[PDB]
This record gives sequence, C-alpha cells and structure tokens, in this order.
Amino acid sequence: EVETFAFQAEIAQLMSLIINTFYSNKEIFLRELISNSSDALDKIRYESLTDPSKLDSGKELHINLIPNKQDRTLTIVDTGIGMTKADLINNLGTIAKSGTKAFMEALQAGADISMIGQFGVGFYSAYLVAEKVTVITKHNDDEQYAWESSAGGSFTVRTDTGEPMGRGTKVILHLKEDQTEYLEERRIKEIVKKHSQFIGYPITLFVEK
Ligand SMILES: CC(C)(C)c1ccc(C(=O)CC(N)=O)cc1
Repeated sequence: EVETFAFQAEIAQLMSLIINTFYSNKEIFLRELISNSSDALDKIRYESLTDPSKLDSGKELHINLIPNKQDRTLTIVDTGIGMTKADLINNLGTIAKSGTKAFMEALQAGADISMIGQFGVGFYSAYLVAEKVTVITKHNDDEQYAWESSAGGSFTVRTDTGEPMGRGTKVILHLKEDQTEYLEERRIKEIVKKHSQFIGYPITLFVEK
C-alpha cells in the first residue's frame, strides 16, 4: 500500500529552484547529507546516555558511502536515530518551511546555493545530482519506511519490506545521467576530504565489485 502526498507549496518551490537554477558547484550535496547523518548520529548518542537500551537496535555509530554503477545510485547510510512516519510525512517538512523562506530571501540578497545548509534544509540539495531520491529509515519507536520523490510536487511513503536496517537512515540517490562522476572512488574521496574532514564518526567509502 503506497500513500502519495503533496509537498507544501514552499518546499515544492525550493525543489524547483534547486533543479532549475544554473549552478556548477553541485558537489556540496554530499557535505550536506553527511552533515545530516552526523546530526542523526549525535542525537542517538545523546539519547543512549540516559537510556542505553536505545542501542539494542545497533551499537555501531557510523556512515557508509556505497556507489553502484549498475544501478547508477549513490547511497549514504547512517546508523543514527532514524525517522518516524510522522517525521517523513509532516514534521520535517513543516520545520523546513522557515528555513526555506530564509534561504530564498538570502539567495535574492546575494547568497548562493552552497549555503543551503546554513538554513537547515540541506537534504533537498540531493536534487542537485539525483533525478529521484529514496529514503529508507527506521526509528526505534516506529516501523521501517520508504520515502520517495522525483520532485514534481509529490512524494510517496510506504512500509518497507526489504532488508531490515536495525536503526538509521539510507538515502539512495538515483543520479542524473550527466552526474555519474559521483560514483567514482577518487571523486568521492576528494569531496569527503574537502568538505567533511572533521566529521566525528567513521565514514567508509565502499568499493565496487
Ligand atoms: C523529505 C524528508 C522527510 C526525508 C526530509 C528530511 C530532512 C529535512 C530537513 O530539512 C532537515 C535537514 N535537511 O537537515 C527535510 C525533509
């Protein structure tokens, strides 16, 4: 059973701006997603100090980068706190409304798209390089869900029947045809070294078989 939702108008407008604006410095999408993963890992680490059972779903706190040239996907996996169904459908987009407005006004005033993370809506920078984004997520207090959107004003949410993840989030970037450089090991290494060198969790870049 698949549920289809409309983005709020302001978020759809943000997504269109990211997709349509000419802006060559697309590589910053990875910094934003890794920063998001680091934030989710910080949250489960903090919560597990006052409740160690919150790590019964997995003790390891890490980030994995998995390219797949056959599927033309780049997957960012973390074992952070995960997201509830309410997070996916309503809470996070509601919060993003204010950051989107502030980001819009900053852009009109001289800012550029690389500053998106200073406004708290860095997830949507995924559409700099992806034609479709799939988010698989598992929070301790909810079931495993799959969120998905190719923009165009709508997204879907369904219960995920695939491999159980334990806890955390996978962001699967279905890359645009002209953005396959982000599947190359040397290119991902360069970007992580440039923009994510001090992330406080191990980042493992998987190799293709
Ligand atoms: C579309 C889903 C529900 C996956 C999502 C996730 C995160 C955010 C943010 O705006 C927070 C951030 N980027 O750190 C907004 C929406």
